[PDB]
Amino acid sequence: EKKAVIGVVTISDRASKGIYEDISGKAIIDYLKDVIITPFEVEYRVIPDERDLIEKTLIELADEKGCSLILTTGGTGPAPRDVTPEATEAVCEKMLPGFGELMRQVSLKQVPTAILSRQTAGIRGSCLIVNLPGKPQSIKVCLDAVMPAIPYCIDLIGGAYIDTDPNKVKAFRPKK
Amino acid sequence: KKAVIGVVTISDRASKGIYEDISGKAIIDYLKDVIITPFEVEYRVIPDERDLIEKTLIELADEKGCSLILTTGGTGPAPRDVTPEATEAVCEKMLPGFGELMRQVSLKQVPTAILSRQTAGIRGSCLIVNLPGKPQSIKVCLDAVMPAIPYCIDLIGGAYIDTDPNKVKAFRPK
Amino acid sequence: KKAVIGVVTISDRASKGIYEDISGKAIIDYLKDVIITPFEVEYRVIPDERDLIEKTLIELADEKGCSLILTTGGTGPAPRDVTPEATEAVCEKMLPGFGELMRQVSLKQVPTAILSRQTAGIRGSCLIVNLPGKPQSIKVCLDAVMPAIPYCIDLIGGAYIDTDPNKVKAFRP
Repeated sequence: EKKAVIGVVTISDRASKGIYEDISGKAIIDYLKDVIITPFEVEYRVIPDERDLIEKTLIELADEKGCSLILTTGGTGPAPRDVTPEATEAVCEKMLPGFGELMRQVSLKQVPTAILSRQTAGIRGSCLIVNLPGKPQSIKVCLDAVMPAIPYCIDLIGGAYIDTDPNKVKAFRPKK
Repeated sequence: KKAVIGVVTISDRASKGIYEDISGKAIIDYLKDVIITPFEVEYRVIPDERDLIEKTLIELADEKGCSLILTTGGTGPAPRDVTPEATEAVCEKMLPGFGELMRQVSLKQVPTAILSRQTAGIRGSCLIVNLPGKPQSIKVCLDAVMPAIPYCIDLIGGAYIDTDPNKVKAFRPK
Repeated sequence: KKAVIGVVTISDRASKGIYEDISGKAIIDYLKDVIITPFEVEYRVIPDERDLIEKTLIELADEKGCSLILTTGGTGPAPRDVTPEATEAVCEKMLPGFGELMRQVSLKQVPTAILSRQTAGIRGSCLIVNLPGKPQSIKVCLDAVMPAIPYCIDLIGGAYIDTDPNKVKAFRP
C-alpha cells in the first residue's frame, strides 16, 4: 500500500528568512492532525515568493517525496510578487476550478476582499495541490469547505488512502 | 432553422464493456419532458479518447447543424477525463457561468461537486454544455442552466427552442 | 498618486450619437456618490471593435494613469461581444473572484446571469473590471465588488481611494 504523505508549503519572502511561529503553516498542520485518522506524514517547507522555486518545491514534494496532497499558503493575491497560482498552474496537468470558486465563496462571508484571491487547485500525477489563504479564519473556512472532497479526489488520481473523522469532517466517497 | 440537439455520452468503459447508459437516458428524458417546440436528437456514445470527442463535437455542430450539444461523462480529476479539454478545444468562446452554477447547485447534496470540471462554450451557432453523469445530478444541473439556454442559442444565431413554463421557464428578455 | 478612474462604454448605438449612454452615466454617478477622496474621471464611448477596446484600455492605464477602469457592454455570448477578450489581452494577471461574484449577484435577478463573461484583471497599477449594461444591474454589481477595489488598487501600487462608509465600506485588512 502507498504511504500517505502530505505537503505543507508556506510561501513568503518574509518567513523564508525566519519566522518565530508559522501561524498559517501550524494552523494547516494542526487541522490535518485533528481531522485525519489514517496514518500520514507531513513534509513542511518555507520558501520565498519566487515562481521557479515554488514550482521546484511542489515538484520535489509530489515527485520525490511522493505527496498525495500539497497545501500551500501565501502568495495568492493581486500583488505582482504573488505568484503561487502561476507556479501551481505550471506544475499541474489539470486544474480544478471548483476549489477556487468555493474557497472564495466561503471566505467572502467575513472577508469582502476574498474576491482578490487567485487561489486555485490542480492535479500533478497522483498528487492534489490546493492553494489556501494566509489568514487563520480564512484557512479554516476554506478547509471546512474543500476537505470533504479531498480524500475522494486523491482516490480518483491514484494517490494514498486518507480518511477523516466523520465527527469533524466527513470524507465524501460516492459509490457505484 | 431546424432544431437539432446533440447528446454525447463519453464513456470510460469502452474497454470494460458498456451495459447501460442511464446518463444519456436522463438527458433524453429531460429534453422530451420540458421542450415544447419541435426538435431532433443526434445521439452518440463514444469512448473517452480526446481526439474522438473533439471530432464528434465538430461533426455534430458543423455537419449535423446542432444548436445545442449536451455531454455526459469524463469531467472528473482522473487523467482519462478529458471532456472539458475537448470542449475547450472546439469552442471559440467559453461561458464560465455554466460550470460555476452547476457546481454551486450540486454542492449541498454532492460535496465532491468541486471535483467536477464541467464547462460550457460556443462553436458558431451551437452551444455545448458539459453535464455530470448521475441522473439525479443531471436533472439538478439542467434545471439550473436550461432557463438561459434557449436565449443563449438565440443570441448566437441558433435554432428556436422553447420549454414548458410549468416545468422550466426559458427566460427571454423580450 | 493622483486618483484617476476610467469609465469605458462599448456600444455602437451610443458611439453614433443616436442613443444616450445610461450605462456610463450610471457608473460615473455611482463613483461620485460613494467616493469621498479626490479623483477624476476619464470617460470614453467607443464602438465594439476588438482593437479599439484594447487600445482604449491601454491608453487609459498607460497614458492617462488610471488606477481603475470600469467597462460596460460587450460581455455576452454573441460573437461581437469581445470586451472580455480585450481585457484578457491587456492584463498580466486576472482575478476570477470578480466574475464569480458578479454572476452570483446577478443570478438573484435573472437566470441568464450565467451567460455573462464579465471578468477583471490587472495591468501595472491599474485594475480593470467588466460591468453589466442595465444601469440597475450595474449598481448591484458595484455594490458587491466596490468593497474590495480600493484595497486591490493599494496592493498593485495604485492611487488612494476611499468610500463613504454609509454607502459602501471599502474593506482594508
